[PDB]
Amino acid sequence: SGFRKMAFPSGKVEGCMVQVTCGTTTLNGLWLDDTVYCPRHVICTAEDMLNPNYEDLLIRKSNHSFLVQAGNVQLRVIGHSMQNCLLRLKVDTSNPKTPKYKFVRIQPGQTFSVLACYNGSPSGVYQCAMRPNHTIKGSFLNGSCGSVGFNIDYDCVSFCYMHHMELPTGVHAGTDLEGKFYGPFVDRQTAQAAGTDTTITLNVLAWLYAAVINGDRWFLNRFTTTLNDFNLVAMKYNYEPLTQDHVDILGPLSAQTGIAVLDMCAALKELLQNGMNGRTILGSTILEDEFTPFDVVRQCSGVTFQ
Amino acid sequence: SGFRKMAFPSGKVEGCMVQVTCGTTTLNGLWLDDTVYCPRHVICTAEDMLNPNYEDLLIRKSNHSFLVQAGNVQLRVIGHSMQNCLLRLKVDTSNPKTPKYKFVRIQPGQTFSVLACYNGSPSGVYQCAMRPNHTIKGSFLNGSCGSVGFNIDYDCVSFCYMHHMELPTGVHAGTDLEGKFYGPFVDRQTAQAAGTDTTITLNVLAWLYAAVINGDRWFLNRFTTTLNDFNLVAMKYNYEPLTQDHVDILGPLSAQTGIAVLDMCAALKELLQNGMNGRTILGSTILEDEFTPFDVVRQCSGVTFQ
Ligand SMILES: *[C@@H](CC(=O)OCC)[C@H](C[C@@H]1CCNC1=O)NC(=O)[C@H](Cc1ccccc1)NC(=O)[C@H](CC(=O)OC(C)(C)C)NC(=O)OCc1ccccc1
Ligand SMILES: *[C@@H](CC(=O)OCC)[C@H](C[C@@H]1CCNC1=O)NC(=O)[C@H](Cc1ccccc1)NC(=O)[C@H](CC(=O)OC(C)(C)C)NC(=O)OCc1ccccc1
Repeated sequence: SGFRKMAFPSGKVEGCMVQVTCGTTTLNGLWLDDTVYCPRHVICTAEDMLNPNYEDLLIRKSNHSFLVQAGNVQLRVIGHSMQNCLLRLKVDTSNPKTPKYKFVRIQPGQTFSVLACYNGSPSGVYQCAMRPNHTIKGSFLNGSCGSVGFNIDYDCVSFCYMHHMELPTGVHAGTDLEGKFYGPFVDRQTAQAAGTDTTITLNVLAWLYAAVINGDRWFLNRFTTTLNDFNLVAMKYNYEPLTQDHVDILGPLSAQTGIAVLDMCAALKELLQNGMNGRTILGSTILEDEFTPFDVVRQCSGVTFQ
Repeated sequence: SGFRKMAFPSGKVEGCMVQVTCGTTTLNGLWLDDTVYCPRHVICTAEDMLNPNYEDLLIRKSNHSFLVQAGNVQLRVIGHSMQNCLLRLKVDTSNPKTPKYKFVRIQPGQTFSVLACYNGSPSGVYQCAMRPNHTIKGSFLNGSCGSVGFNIDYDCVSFCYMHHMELPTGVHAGTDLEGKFYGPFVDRQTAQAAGTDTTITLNVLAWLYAAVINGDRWFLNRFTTTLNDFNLVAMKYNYEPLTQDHVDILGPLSAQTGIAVLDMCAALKELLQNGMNGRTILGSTILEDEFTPFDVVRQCSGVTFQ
């Protein structure tokens, strides 16, 4: 037993990280087959980060403007294109370590692992959720751009995030691997602020199931709720409204614990209203919202500690 | 910025995981050079887990009693020895993916990354602290034995933990890579309980420095304390006593933030006494004790957000 924020093993992603340099700007890139992906802001001039015109900046570059390094090996750039907010650099060598991979756009509430990288060298790995306001609560310093987020299914890597910026609340913004931003953000240093966030109701509920699977029932109650009555309380506490789809997603967890979803919702409504009374749930004093139902099924025993 | 429980990138360790089978018992092993390490309890008979005599069980085995699998490749066992609570199986092939590595015994309070594995296939990675009571708060199911804990320095892997058991509180026990248990535990299913735990004072303090580096000062106060007066409060709240060595270790963090350690101790004494008043510190409502000063320096900016 136990319950931890668990990241995917990062080795298949480590073998894909390189360093990309244009002038005196260096950041991370992702090398799959004969292509290296990286934030287009690598081509920004030091005094024009406010209003860069990337089409105009990019046409002024050649293939040899870009320096790509994999460990100690220089990879020769032989073609380049811009795709939304990324660059695609074609190189002379196909990555021998390219895993099976897909590019996916993840959805708010879903989680992924981040491989924080600096100068093309991986330094750490942690799990993040895509927030409802399309930011992540990551941990990134200068040099971290081009670090990627991913999930692994069987032996296929689903890349879903490349890192681009930090906003003033200390939260993080970036794109999928087609270069489209998550959220309304743009890759320029003009003032921008994350919209107000919301708590991910489906995940809080999934995590309550985890706590039960793992043997704790203290927070349950004799009550039930309608979906609509629940959502009135949810709006009050800045929780996302719960939908029938969310209820259907909780099906398997519900089945495993013998707890109907709306009974679990009633339990959660009581927690919101009354607090936790100095008690913890899976070691936590707050209601945790960064584990999906998928994450709970992946980590917990298939057998409830009854 | 941001602050996350961050694990080391796990790729160098992934390339070392294998499956080891004796009869109908399968668990994980670690393959370095021409040796595979695994818990000796892989040789336990199904009806004798209470009182196994391992010397007696082991002499009844041959090299071909053990089946070692790396991915789809059978590795032939050609020698075996017991070392404390582990087995060392000599195999026909040296691991081509063996990284630079060391075996280290870590000390209570220190942290490491765990690569949870099942049937020789890595499934997840998370950070753990060695608790003062010599257990870890991990996340492990049946099949997880032989999963390892490690740190990485430059490109050297310091292996420090192999997993062996779960105790009744849902916490975890195991050995270093010489096979000596952390704590008073033994590898038999006879009743055993973790000693009462203590909060890791040095880490709580390191994490308060992190919160300051990252720009928050709300919890500071105008006061100072003596080491001895601090420890009277620490005993009250079940915190480890703070030592001059711990104060000297906080030197660099202290220097970076301009906060004397004993002023930070006074701040912490006020937090223990008064609570947090509904406020959070680096997103947390509890005083977190699983980040070392090393972990904070590794993750935070070298420049304080003043
Ligand atoms: C990665 C790029 C890199 O490798 O290092 C850059 C030298 C870096 C990652 C962040 C740095 C700290 N932690 C991170 O997650 N990205 C950037 O620095 C990114 C570069 C950029 C983006 C677009 C065009 C050109 C260059 N810039 C930002 O993240 C800035 C950071 C910042 O705080 O800048 C100000 C000093 C506030 C201007 N973020 C940003 O511009 O947010 C929009 C904004 C601007 C002004 C006021 C409010 C909000
Ligand atoms: C890994 C071995 C494996 O790959 O699966 C085993 C089939 C496994 C890891 C734990 C399982 C659940 N989560 C884990 O972290 N290890 C064990 O199962 C280990 C096997 C063992 C150890 C020593 C000799 C022979 C076999 N056994 C334990 O961890 C047991 C678990 C348990 O709860 O057993 C009882 C049902 C309580 C007997 N732990 C244990 O024996 O703790 C001591 C104890 C015994 C009796 C009362 C209180 C405490």
